[PDB]
Amino acid sequence: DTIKIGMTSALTGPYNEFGEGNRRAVELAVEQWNAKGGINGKKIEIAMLLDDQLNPDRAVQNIRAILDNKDIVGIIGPAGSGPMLAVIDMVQADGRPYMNPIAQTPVVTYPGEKTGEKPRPNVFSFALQNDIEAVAMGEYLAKKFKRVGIIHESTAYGVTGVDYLAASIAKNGGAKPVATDSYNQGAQDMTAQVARMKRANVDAIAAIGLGKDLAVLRRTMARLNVNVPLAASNGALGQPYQEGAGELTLGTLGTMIGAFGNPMRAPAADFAKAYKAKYGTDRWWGNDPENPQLFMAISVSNGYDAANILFEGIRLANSTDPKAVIAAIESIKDYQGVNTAYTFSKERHHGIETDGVKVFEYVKKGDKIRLEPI
Ligand code: NA
Repeated sequence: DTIKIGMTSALTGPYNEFGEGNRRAVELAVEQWNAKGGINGKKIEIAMLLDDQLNPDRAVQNIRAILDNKDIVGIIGPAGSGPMLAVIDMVQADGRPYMNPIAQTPVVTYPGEKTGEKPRPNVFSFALQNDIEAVAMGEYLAKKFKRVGIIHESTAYGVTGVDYLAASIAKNGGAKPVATDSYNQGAQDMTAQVARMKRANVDAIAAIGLGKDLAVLRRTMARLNVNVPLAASNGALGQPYQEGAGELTLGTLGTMIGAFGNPMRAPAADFAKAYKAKYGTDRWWGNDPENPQLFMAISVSNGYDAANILFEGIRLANSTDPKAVIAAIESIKDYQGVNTAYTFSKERHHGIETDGVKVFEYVKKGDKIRLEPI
């Protein structure tokens, strides 16, 4: 028989770069492990694959349906702080191994608010956490800019992200942000928010949120003739950003998981080869056939690392018993993942650290705007 896993994520809708990218990631992994026998001779199947569109209510309905199935031995959870936090108690109760690929809110994994101390026992995160992200972004802004304005989405991703970022700015001796506010995902009117910035004479605007929404922010900026550097979070720089913003992406900068920047580590380099072999120069690869785009780390290979690690836990436990698998994953030290080396412990359930992140900026060559290392 088989190893059955469940998965729900934003497969359709405004934020489907995450869910569908992660879906692709997991399928490829399954194939790879499957080509060589499965996990200790047991073929892996994604028995339940569900779409929540990044909606928290749908996530719950989807996780309810997955948990109900007794044959599922593990889960790749949804993209989004909303979906994740919404389902997190149901999952912690059930107690089967649960991979958080994307959601950056620290309490998702460490309810005790101490990163690397007292995690939810069955939750393993492949996110770039907000407090971790705040370090690089905090530093860059606190040295480059005088009055920063911050805008963020209303979910925990935006909420925590800002407290982590404002603080990281203070810590690097930068001045407290001259303007702040939240929007709710989907919000079309940010003129209100971009006007507060414009009137606050910001040096720059830092945004924590997602591509579709970031694009609106930037278009609102040009509409209000507020043209200053836009410093985005990793998740903001997705495909919808550039499609919505077009050539106005020039001058947007961001912190990003750097797995696909040159020079790549071997496993990032090898993954890229397998990905193109399977999917081609697709939406996630991007429009350079020679170079996979940077955003793949947060849209695809986190899903990849999550799958491979879950499978590795099973391989090492020699069972599908949750508590066992949980323990096994904790055995895994020095795992060379695509996005980072993984070294879990009974108390450390995340992997990515600042060395996996750099600051990039949209710059142009000829008539072509490219992300490049700061
Ligand atoms: Na493409």
